[PDB]
Amino acid sequence: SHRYVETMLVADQSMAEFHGSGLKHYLLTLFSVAARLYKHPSIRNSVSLVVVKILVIHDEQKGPEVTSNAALTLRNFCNWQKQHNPPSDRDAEHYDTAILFTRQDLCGSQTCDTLGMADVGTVCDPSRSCSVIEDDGLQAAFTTAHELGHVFNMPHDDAKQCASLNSHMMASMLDHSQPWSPCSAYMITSFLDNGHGECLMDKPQNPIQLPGDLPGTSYDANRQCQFTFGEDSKHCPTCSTLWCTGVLVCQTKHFPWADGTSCGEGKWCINGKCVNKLVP
Ligand SMILES: [Mg+2]
Ligand SMILES: [Mg+2]
Ligand code: NA
Ligand code: NA
Ligand code: NI
Ligand code: NI
Ligand code: NI
Ligand code: NI
Ligand code: NI
Ligand code: NI
Ligand code: NI
Ligand code: NI
Ligand code: NI
Ligand SMILES: [Zn+2]
Repeated sequence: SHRYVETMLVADQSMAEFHGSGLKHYLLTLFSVAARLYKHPSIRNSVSLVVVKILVIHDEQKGPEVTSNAALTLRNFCNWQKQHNPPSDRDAEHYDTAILFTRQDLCGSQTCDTLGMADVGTVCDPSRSCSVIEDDGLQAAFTTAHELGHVFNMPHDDAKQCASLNSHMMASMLDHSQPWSPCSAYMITSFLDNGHGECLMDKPQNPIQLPGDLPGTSYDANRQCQFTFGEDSKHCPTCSTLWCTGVLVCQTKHFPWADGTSCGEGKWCINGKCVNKLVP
């Protein structure tokens, strides 16, 4: 049976300032990558992520308090989002989950290595079905999908309950041939089969159309570098690691160039490798 995750995306003031008129397309681009991941057969389930609503916070007073404390930021967002959800899933703009995006560096008690936060197994509880994501560039799509995995009751793959079953999406800190681990396939199947994904059964009405082009088609290497290292950053000056400018000084978060990023005439990056656009 087909599951549909009806989603509201929310961008805080920091994102509105940074992205300007490009914001909505950026969020939708991020989300399109996540949706493709949930369509991978390795998840052993049918799950379509769809957007039913986007809110942009131009005035900080109209949003939740966003802070460097990720758990508090999550709690704040989760309370705030409740007023924006119609009670009935018959309403076209009713959503099963809500994601907040911010430029703010999120932190745990430990460090600020944290890039997102969510609660486990909450997807059909309107009061708790929430994720918060630090936008450090297009790699935020992978953070988005990781946190939604938690929302679907998937643990980290290094956990003890994954030992017999199990690199992958739920790794404690990516294999595009098999993005989801056996444990993740198991844990989401169980969650759904135990009846807890019941809000996900209904089709969306007039969903907000996701971009079908690869993310690198919209955003070149220089743009990718800007998203991660600020607007003064550019591509350093292939495909496997995106190096950006910061004596010539260059830096990297160690992620591949986005899929569809041009790496020459007639060629683009697919899975960290420069290849001909016209496949043989
Ligand atoms: Mg509203
Ligand atoms: Mg890929
Ligand atoms: Na952080
Ligand atoms: Na950081
Ligand atoms: Ni704006
Ligand atoms: Ni667009
Ligand atoms: Ni404040
Ligand atoms: Ni594996
Ligand atoms: Ni629904
Ligand atoms: Ni500027
Ligand atoms: Ni500048
Ligand atoms: Ni270049
Ligand atoms: Ni490093
Ligand atoms: Zn995690």
